[PDB]
Formats: sequence, structure tokens, C-alpha cells
Amino acid sequence: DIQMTQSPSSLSASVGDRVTITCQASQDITNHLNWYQQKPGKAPKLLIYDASNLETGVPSRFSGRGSGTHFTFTISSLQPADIATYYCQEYDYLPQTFGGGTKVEIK
Amino acid sequence: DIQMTQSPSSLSASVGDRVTITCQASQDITNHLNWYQQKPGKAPKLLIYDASNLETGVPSRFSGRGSGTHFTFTISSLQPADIATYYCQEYDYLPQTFGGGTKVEIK
Repeated sequence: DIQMTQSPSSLSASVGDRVTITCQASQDITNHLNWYQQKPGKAPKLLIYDASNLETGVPSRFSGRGSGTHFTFTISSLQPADIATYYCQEYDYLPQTFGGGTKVEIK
Repeated sequence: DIQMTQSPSSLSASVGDRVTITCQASQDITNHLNWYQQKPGKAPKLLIYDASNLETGVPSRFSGRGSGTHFTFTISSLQPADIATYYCQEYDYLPQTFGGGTKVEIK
């Protein structure tokens, strides 16, 4: 029922470029938003929980911010290992809706 | 930290075949398990929550069962629209770990 609008759909950047992805929730979800990284053919892995909290073992180049309806995920310096599709997911209410994903490629 | 072991990794069946997928949690998670369907290039969509509860609008050919550490997802009669990768995800504890996925194809 909550709708999650994630943009851009895809982007290419160079090694060391800054990447920023946004998600917009159709309802106020406070900070109940996760960010996942899904490498090709692999399962999504949780990078950031509660909008801004880094999971253990996750590199500092990854960050999240926002609260309410607007949220922003940033890769400060893109590395080869970061080529993936990234997703937000709200978990305030059923179903726990994912954003449509952002495919990150290196130019 | 919880580990989710999903099998098989991939399967092909015929239209109308029965498909069954299993997930095993490394810790007791009672019924705090979701199942998602991810079509190629799309976000995961929630089909089943709390191990066995169908989301609104989801077809009856989809079901889930289990509690504790073993869970089973079944497509009773495979249709063309069901070609997707399916995932379990535990949400009892951080990080909310996904199983490795099962790619379902039609032979």
C-alpha cells in the first residue's frame, strides 16, 4: 500500500565518483527504511538500517540519511566492488515495499 | 549473523509443474520469515509474510509453511508469469538476512 519511488533507475559513474540515490515514501515512515545492495545473481545484502545506521563490516564510503518521506543513500567514492543494484525498503507497514532499484555501473 | 540457507539455487520445470523451495535458518526465528518474488530487473515483491500469510492480491497457487528453523515455499501449478527469482528473508534479528535465492525457469 505504501509506495516507494526510487531514483534514478540507473546511473554510470567513474571509479571515485560520488553516487547519490534517493527514495520517497508515499506516507510518513519516520526512519524505518533499509538500504540493500544486490550484486548480479546474488541476494540483497543489508548495508544501512533505520535510514542512517551502517551494518557491521560495511565500508565508510556508504551512508544514508533522512526521516519522514524523503531519504538519500550515497556512495562517496565509487569502487569496482560497488557495481550492484541498490534498493530501499520500508518496513513500517505491510507489505514491506522495496523501491524500484538503482543499477550502478562504472563508466 | 543469522544465516539463511535456501535450496535449490535454480530449477526448471514445465508449465503446471509443482515447484517447492526450502529455507533453513541458523537460529530459531519462529514464524518471522517472508517470501519475495523478484522478476528480472524488478524489485522484490512480498508474496508471503509470517511464514504462511498470503499478501493481498497474491494468487492461491503460492503458499508458505514452517516455524522455527525450517520453512517451505510452494508454487502448486507453475504459470508463465511465475518465472522469477524467489527469496526468503528473516526479520527476527539484524541484519534481516535473505536466503541466496531460487531462480525458477520454465522447461
